[PDB]
Amino acid sequence: SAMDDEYTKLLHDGIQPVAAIDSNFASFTYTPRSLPEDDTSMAILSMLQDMNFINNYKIDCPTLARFCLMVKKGYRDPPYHNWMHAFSVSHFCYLLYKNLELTNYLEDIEIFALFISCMCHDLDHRGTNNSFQVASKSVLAALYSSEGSVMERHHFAQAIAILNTHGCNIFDHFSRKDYQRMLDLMRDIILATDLAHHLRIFKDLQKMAEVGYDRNNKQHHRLLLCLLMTSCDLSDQTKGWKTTRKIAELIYKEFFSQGDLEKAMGNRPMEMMDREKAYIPELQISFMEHIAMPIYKLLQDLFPKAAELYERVASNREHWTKVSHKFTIRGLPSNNSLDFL
Ligand SMILES: Cc1cc([C@@H]2CN(C(=O)c3ccc(F)c(I)c3)CC(F)(F)C2)n2ncnc2n1
Ligand SMILES: [Mg+2]
Ligand SMILES: [Zn+2]
Repeated sequence: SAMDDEYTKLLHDGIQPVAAIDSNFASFTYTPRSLPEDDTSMAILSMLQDMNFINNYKIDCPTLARFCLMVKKGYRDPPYHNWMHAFSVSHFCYLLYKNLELTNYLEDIEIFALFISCMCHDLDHRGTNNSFQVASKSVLAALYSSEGSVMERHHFAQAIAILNTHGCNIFDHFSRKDYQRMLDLMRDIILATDLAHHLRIFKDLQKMAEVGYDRNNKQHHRLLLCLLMTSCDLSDQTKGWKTTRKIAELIYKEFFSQGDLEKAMGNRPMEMMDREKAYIPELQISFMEHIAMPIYKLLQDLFPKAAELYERVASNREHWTKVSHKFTIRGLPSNNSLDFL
């Protein structure tokens, strides 16, 4: 009944103009996690409208309203992999569209697929990684472990199950070829969110950047969609220091909860998931240096207007070194007690 009332307003009230969400809503400086969660579904509609996807693809408004609410309802509430993560990832896709001239690189249907994939790309996440699915013999590993990217295959399958819910197929008027194309793009883009996939294709991304993007090269389109998806997925790191500090807290809370479950199963967790061994500053610097910084450098190499994103990530990485000393206990604890020994 709650979704029904939310649906009724979303459909009949009208789509708010994107500028009424916030004055800097289309800026790389805007933090979409500042928007109250109760306003995010309308914000999704506003972005789809402002990108002209509703008109261009003649999307049925009742179907779109139901679809957006169903996607939102398809996320659980772990500390990090929740609807506010998917919303902020989608918002960054919108920022790329508004700031980087994607229509000079990608087909319209590819840009639309990227945005919809962003909304769906972590559907039904349980706060555990792919290794945990296999180690815990979960149902998801039973379905997908032979293929790899267990969680990402589940996210895609959940997106399809939403489309296959009566009243929710935003694409059901597409031609057969266009429908097939959209679902194939969603498959490739969602599976691209597995960081292991990113690391496998990284040298191909570098080679594409070095030689120059070729808009007539079908493999270049595919590689660019992967890089853009990853850039949206990691985009919290392109914001201010306070955003990245909070996101670190949410990440480690989720990771350490997984590690607690592994220890209760008799398995030694990954160091980054073991609250007794993980040293957060060192781990964030390693993640920033080896994963996040190279991604935004590739993006800057392909889009010179993305330079500010890379500089922000590098700045945040240097901030971690500046605060590292605070993880050492100087003097006595604030309670004046050594009881923790
Ligand atoms: C925006 C953002 C997203 C993520 C993670 C990265 N991921 C990892 O597997 C991972 C790999 C190597 C590492 F050294 C660490 I630490 C984590 C996957 C994910 F957990 F889904 C989200 N982190 N992690 C730290 N700061 C982040 N900021
Ligand atoms: Mg994911
Ligand atoms: Zn994600």
